[PDB]
Amino acid sequence: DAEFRHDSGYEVHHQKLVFFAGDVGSNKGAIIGLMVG
Amino acid sequence: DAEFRHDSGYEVHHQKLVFFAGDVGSNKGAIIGLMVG
Amino acid sequence: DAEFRHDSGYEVHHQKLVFFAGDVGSNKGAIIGLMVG
Amino acid sequence: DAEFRHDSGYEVHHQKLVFFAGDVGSNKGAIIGLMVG
Amino acid sequence: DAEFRHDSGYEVHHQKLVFFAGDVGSNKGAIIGLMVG
Amino acid sequence: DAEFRHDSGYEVHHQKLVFFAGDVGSNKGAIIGLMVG
Repeated sequence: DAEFRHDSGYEVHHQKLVFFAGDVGSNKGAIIGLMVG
Repeated sequence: DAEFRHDSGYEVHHQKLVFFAGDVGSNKGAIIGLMVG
Repeated sequence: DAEFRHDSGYEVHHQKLVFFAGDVGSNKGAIIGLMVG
Repeated sequence: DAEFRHDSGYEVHHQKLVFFAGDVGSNKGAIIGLMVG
Repeated sequence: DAEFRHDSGYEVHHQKLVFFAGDVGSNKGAIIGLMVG
Repeated sequence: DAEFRHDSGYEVHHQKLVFFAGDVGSNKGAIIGLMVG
């Protein structure tokens, strides 16, 4: 009687003034904050 | 009697002044904040 | 008597002044904040 | 005289017998191949 | 006279018998190949 | 006269019998190949 189990568990985030936040994987692009000429 | 289980679990986010937020996977593009000429 | 279960769980988001927010997968485009000439 | 340019470029994919393929932002779910009881 | 440029460039993929392939941002889930009871 | 440039460059991939392939940001889950009871 093979039992299995998993739990990705409890998280919590409190953020403020955050230009970017999260997970990406691949970026061939340009996550620019501000350009000027 | 093979039992299984999973739980992606409890989360919470409190954000403010956040130009971008979340998950992407792939970006071949251009996540620009501001361009000027 | 094989039991299974899943729960994608409880979330909550409170946001303000957020140019973009959410999940994308693929971007071949251009998520521009502001262009000027 | 401000020139810009971008090119997400040229790609090619040849696949076979591929249970899943592509880009995902977030998965709180269960991309299972096969369950049995 | 401010010039800019970008090029995410030229790619090629040839695959076969690939249970999963691509880019992921976040997985709170379960990308299982095969479960049995 | 401020010039800039970028080039994410030229790539090539030739694969076969590859259970998983690509880029991941976060995994709180379970990228299992095969479970048995």
